[PDB]
Amino acid sequence: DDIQFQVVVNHEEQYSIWPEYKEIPQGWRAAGKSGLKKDCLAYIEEVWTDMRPLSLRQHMD
Repeated sequence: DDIQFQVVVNHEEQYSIWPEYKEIPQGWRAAGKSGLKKDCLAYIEEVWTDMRPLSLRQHMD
């Protein structure tokens, strides 16, 4: 850690980390957490508990 990351989320409500210094790629947006890698990873673990893509949840539920 020395690099600030942002947690990013796509339209399927899947999460990744992305360096703050880079432009967020098309199809992704800020998910509401910036920080060191470990803190971003902790956040994703906290919030991503149903790992089915959103469209799969919609089809199954």
